[PDB]
Amino acid sequence: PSLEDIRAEVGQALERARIFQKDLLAIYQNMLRNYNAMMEGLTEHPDGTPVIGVRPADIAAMADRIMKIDQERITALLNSLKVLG
Amino acid sequence: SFRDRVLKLYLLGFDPSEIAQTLSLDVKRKVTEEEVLHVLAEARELLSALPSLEDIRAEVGQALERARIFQKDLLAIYQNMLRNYNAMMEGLTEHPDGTPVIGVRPADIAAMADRIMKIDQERITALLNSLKVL
Amino acid sequence: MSVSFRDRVLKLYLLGFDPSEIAQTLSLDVKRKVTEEEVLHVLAEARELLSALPSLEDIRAEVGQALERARIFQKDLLAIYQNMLRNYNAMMEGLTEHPDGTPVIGVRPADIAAMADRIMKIDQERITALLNSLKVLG
Amino acid sequence: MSVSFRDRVLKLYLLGFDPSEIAQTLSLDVKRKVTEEEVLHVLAEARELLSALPSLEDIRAEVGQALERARIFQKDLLAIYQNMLRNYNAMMEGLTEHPDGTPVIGVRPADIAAMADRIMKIDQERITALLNSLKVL
Amino acid sequence: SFRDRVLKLYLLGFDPSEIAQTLSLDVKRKVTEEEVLHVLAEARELLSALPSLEDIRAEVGQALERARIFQKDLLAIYQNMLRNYNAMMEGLTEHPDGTPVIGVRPADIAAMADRIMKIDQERITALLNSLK
Amino acid sequence: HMSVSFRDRVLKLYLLGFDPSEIAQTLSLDVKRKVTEEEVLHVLAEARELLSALPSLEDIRAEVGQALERARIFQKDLLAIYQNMLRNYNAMMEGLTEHPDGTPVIGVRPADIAAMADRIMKIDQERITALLNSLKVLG
Amino acid sequence: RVLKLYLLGFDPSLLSALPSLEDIRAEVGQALERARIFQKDLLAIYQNMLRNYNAMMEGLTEHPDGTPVIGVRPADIAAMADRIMKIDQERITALLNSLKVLG
Amino acid sequence: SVSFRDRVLKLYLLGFDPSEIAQTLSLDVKRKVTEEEVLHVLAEARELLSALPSLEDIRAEVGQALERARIFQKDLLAIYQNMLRNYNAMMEGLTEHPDGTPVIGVRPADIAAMADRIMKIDQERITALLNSLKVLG
Amino acid sequence: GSHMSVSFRDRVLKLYLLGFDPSEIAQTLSLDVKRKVTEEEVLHVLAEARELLSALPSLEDIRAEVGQALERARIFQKDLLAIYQNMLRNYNAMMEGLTEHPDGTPVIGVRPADIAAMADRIMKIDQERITALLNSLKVLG
Repeated sequence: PSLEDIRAEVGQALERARIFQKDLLAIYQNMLRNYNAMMEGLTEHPDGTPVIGVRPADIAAMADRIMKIDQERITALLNSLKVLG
Repeated sequence: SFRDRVLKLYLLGFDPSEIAQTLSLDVKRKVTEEEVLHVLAEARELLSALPSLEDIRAEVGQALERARIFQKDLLAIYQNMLRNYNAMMEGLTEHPDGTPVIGVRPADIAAMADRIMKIDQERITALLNSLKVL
Repeated sequence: MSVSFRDRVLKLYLLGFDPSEIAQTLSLDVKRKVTEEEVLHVLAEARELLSALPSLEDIRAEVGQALERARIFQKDLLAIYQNMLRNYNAMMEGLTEHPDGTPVIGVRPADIAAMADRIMKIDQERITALLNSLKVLG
Repeated sequence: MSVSFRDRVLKLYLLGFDPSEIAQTLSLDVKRKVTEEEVLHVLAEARELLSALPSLEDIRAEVGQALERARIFQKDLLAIYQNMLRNYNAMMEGLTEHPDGTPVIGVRPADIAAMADRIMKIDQERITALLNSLKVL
Repeated sequence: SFRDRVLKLYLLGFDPSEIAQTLSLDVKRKVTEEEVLHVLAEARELLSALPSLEDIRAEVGQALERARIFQKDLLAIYQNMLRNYNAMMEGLTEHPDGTPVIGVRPADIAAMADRIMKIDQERITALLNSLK
Repeated sequence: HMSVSFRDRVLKLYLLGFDPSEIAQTLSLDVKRKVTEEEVLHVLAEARELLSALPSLEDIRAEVGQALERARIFQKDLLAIYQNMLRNYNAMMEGLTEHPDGTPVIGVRPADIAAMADRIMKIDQERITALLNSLKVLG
Repeated sequence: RVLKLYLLGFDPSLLSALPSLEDIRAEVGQALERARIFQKDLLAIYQNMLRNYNAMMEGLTEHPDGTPVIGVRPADIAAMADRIMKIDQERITALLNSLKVLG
Repeated sequence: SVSFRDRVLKLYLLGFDPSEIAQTLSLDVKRKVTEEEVLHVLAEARELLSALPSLEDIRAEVGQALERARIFQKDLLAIYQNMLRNYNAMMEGLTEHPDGTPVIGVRPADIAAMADRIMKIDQERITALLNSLKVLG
Repeated sequence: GSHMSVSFRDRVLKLYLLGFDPSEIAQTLSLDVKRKVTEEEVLHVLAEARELLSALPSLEDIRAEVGQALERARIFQKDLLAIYQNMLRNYNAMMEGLTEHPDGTPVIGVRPADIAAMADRIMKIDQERITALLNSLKVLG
């Protein structure tokens, strides 16, 4: 394996992590949707589906998982730059 | 768009043969395994490039803005946790607007406060690090 | 178009909406039909602005706002800590109800210590953040 | 445009209300109509003030206050610790009720040790903070 | 004493206006915000002084005597736990003195031993620093 | 490979915590003769000496390669499972107890999905990268 | 009676002075001895844990002496072993450190 | 003689005191084993245990540890495959495999945890092999 | 071979280290030695014991400690290995439907994660051995 093989693996990993991040971002909006519905007393959404219970801590934990993906991306990009100097 | 879709399926576990047949049925034309391998190899070259520090800063900036959006959500949730706590204290099972008072523990409020404060901390750390690379 | 328009393209990109979804959602707020290509170009302009080196003066402003936000929470937690002690002492003297008619809620010594710790950490974090602002000069 | 007014603008901004919500929430309180632009200006001036370089002397004052606050908590925890022992000792010799009629509440040994450790950690953290304010010179 | 009570209420979470109102009613005169802020400012000035290392040895010292007292409590509890474990091992639900057998896990006993040992370790370390 | 399999079987059972006498009595079946406690102790002493040998660089390269092969496999297994978790999450979100193929909808929490995503990202970014960097360094 | 009550958090209504190296050496010695005493207690408990695990393996709810078989998990036994081995390790570290700094 | 001494050492290291050891071995083979015989055996054991390892001894330990971990890895790999098998059956409705054995449900997190444990054995193996060159011989 | 003077010393020290007051130690041991032992004697005994325990180890003592610790760990490791095998046996029995082993004993459920955890405890004992052996060759030779 060359240095270009390992940089490609990292680049591909970071691109895959962006896919996961996007899935989690969609889940986070579902979590808010359910929370805000539970707040204003609905037991059922407009679409007929049930208002699922969501704890504030779960929402903050999801936000953190999403923010950590950015951080890990930033750290990986910095570390590949560090091999020069 | 075709180059992006090939990459995406490769990254979700599809091998180049499977990508060739799957994408042959999305568009009209028959694409080959070798054409998929060529498209992936070109994306590998792009993805293997050394990043620029300017691009890294743009990622920090975007990440920090994303964190601010979440932080604003959590700040609203925090107010609603206090509303429910201050109601739960007064013995109410029900708010003035009729919605139920949800149970909230002291630890949960402290934990949410900590989550919001950590977002400020991470923002300051990331900003200082962008300067520290000088 | 506007300052608010570019802000909303960024927000929706950062919430995970793909370009075409951002386009349609913004077409409703203005006269024209916003396209994918107009969205990608506003996003790329936003990335350009976000690549700027920070100002340490601006960083100190973020520290100040963060520490002030922490003082607000700290004041909330301090009141909650007193409520926790009120519950604990009512529990100690055998009461199911407070003098104001409200229910006594069960509180463990570990919960009270944890809350005290959370409050003390906020001071610690303030001191650390203030010191880090001076440390970066040297 | 008072200090009580300006502090309230900053507080609501830090609690997650946007400038227009802040404008309206201040408008309906006083016989007055406050704008967004005015709220934005107050916040901008608060950022300028908050961008000041800190003072190590002020930081020592924060360390002093933090240690005093920690003493207050340590005193509360010491009292709780004595209650825990009282209940453990009563629970040890069979009782469900103290001399004065108050109930014997269940205390585990691990809880007593954990509380002792919390109290001792406040002593230790006192010293570490005192050493750091000198060591930063 | 008035400066201490102002500081104390501030540190318990009262804002300067709440301190002013509540203390006005206690001392029977208009105590104003300006006065409370001024009294807090003075209390900060005293607290902003550099610590002496002769004082830091007094704090390093009194920590260790308090820790000794806790250690002695924990040691007595540790004996109670073993007494309970050895009874519960050999079938009993009641001790020689009529007091009940209370359940104890092996892990609980080990954790308590570890707490007691940690106090000795912390004492040694802090005695070495009390010379340093 | 009759003496080598006997040697390996003795070591394996020693490494799984069997008494030398239990090893002797067990392996007497495999080799159709009365193996003694003294023999297995001698076999273990000889195995100890062999295991004190240093690995060659080629030994290590092969070990790294076998480990890289395992990591790729695990990464693909978890990707399929992750997608099945999303399928279940989405079905659940729209009120279905049953999938289009007649199989039941199993409950899945947002945290479970995030955790699985992290498992996969750690394989990509830590496990595989470290093994690749070891291959490079070894030549 | 006087100082003990102050340090336990009651209000009224030298200990700042340095110890000798001799005293610190004595403190180290006593700590290590106390640890040996605890170690011996845990070793006996470890044996009773295995006896219970072994009876639990053979379906017994009662040992030969009539006493009840108490449920023990493999993780609990491993953890207890770990506690006992840690006391040894902490002894070795403290002994080395005493030669470094208290000779 | 050799089995006898090993058993004295074992019981000592298990927290049995010399008097108790002497008594328990006096019954194991019927003769009055003294405390002073036990203490002589244990003093001789301490001497042997005091001996430093050679570098060769350490390499052998590294080698045996690698092999032990490999044996565990293969057990874990077999358990992983089985957990997969049961995930994919529980997925498509089933409560019984083709061979009659029951389907036992498995959580995704548990499958991922097992993968991670197997890969952890791998990084420990590679680290130990590399440290065999960089640290030993 | 009598050793009752040292037994008295050890027991005074032991009870002190378990948190008994000198006066209680005196009252308690008066039974053992059939003699009226005073607080003051117990205090002198503790003071003498403090002096003795303040003696430094030799390097030879530390070598011996290391060696005993590693042997003790070998013993626990062997217990854990036997427990590991039972766990596997039970897991495999459960996998193929059995409620009872060939020896008549009941199949008791086990989680894969707990088998993994036990293997790791056993593997850690090896690495801790290697670490301690290396350290002894470094600093005690």
